[PDB]
Amino acid sequence: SISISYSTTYSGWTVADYLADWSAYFGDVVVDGSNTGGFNPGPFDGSQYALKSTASDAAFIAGGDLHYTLFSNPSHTLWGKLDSIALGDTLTGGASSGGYALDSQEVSFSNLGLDSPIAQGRDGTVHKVVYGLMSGDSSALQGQIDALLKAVDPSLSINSTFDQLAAAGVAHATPA
Amino acid sequence: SISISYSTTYSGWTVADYLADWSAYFGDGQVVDGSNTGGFNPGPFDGSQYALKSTASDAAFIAGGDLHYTLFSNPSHTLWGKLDSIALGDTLTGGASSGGYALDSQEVSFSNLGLDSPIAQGRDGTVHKVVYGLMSGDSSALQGQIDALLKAVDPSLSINSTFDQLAAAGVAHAT
Ligand code: HEM
Ligand code: HEM
Repeated sequence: SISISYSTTYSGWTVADYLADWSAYFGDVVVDGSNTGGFNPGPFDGSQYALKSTASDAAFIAGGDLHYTLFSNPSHTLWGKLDSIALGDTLTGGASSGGYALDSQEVSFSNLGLDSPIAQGRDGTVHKVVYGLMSGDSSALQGQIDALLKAVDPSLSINSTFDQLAAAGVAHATPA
Repeated sequence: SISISYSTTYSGWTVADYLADWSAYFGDGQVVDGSNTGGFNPGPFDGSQYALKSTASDAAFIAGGDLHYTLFSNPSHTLWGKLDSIALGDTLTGGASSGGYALDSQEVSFSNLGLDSPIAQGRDGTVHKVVYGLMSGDSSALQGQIDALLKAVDPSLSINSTFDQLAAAGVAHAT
């Protein structure tokens, strides 16, 4: 089931609270090179999709087995399997580096278990999750995390603190 | 007409020998990837620059002008538009985000190439050949145009002239 890493800095924050603040920090991103983001290995598919903010040093990384349709029907659909979302700050590496990595990784969500097929187009969950983050709207990631936590134990939710989810077996603290 | 910039390092080199050496250095089925697409500035598929790093070494180049790339549209996988410059060297930095590509060490820059190729010509256009050739480290299409451009200025000048010699002529300038 879902597993979570967090920086001690965020020990007392609720996930809903952390994800709202992370997204306002990242902001909203005409599409061009500064703005498309990147796939590993790419160009339009890979095990990792990563995007830097145009506004701040915030950065994120979506991992699993992902496919972007670009202009093919249904256009501008991200689909595939999404296993991880890693949020933080200052993106590094890429296709010729062997993977994207965050220099300062604040929080990660792993074993999401999300899978959307091409046929749902842009209404697919994987699409609505990653596109949300690109756009400064983590609400779709929030909604999805909330369901994973609830199925583990009906007491846990995006309004649990990270530390409470550590007590629950789900989260695991790291330095800062 | 054509103008060259070169690092005093290559003052003694012929244009042909330097392009032979850069190509050897850049290097030579291979699945198309983030590691060999290069990129456009602003991009993603159009800009005032295209640039690529070799996967084998630090070698890299920047094609400058007003460039368009068809990708999957027709004619498929065609670079067209205007190509004014090719810069060759080491250590590609920058991007759309940094407001431009650059080379931390630019060795040679060929400018005022006056190359202009329409969409219709597809992959048979001179812009496409020059640049695709360079995407695999092959400077022969580039070399061919630079030679014809050197000569139009004066027949005594050519790809076999040293950069020093193209300076003395008035075509080249030391960086
Ligand atoms: C990573 C490589 C990507 C590239 C090169 C790319 C490129 C583009 C470009 C060039 C456009 C402009 C469309 C237009 O103005 O006609 C666009 C729009 C769009 N992209 Fe991407 N994108 C990438 C990744 C993603 C991802 C991962 C998602 C979703 C998670 C996405 C979703 C969209 C959506 C929804 C649009 C809106 C199209 C519209 O205006 O209706 N893109 N993309
Ligand atoms: C943003 C940069 C580029 C991207 C993302 C890109 C993407 C691709 C991809 C994915 C393919 C493979 C088609 C396939 O096998 O499924 C391809 C092929 C090709 N590209 Fe590019 N390309 C780029 C730049 C260029 C440039 C600048 C040129 C010309 C100077 C070019 C010329 C070609 C040619 C001739 C092929 C066909 C090779 C073959 O089918 O064997 N590409 N491109």
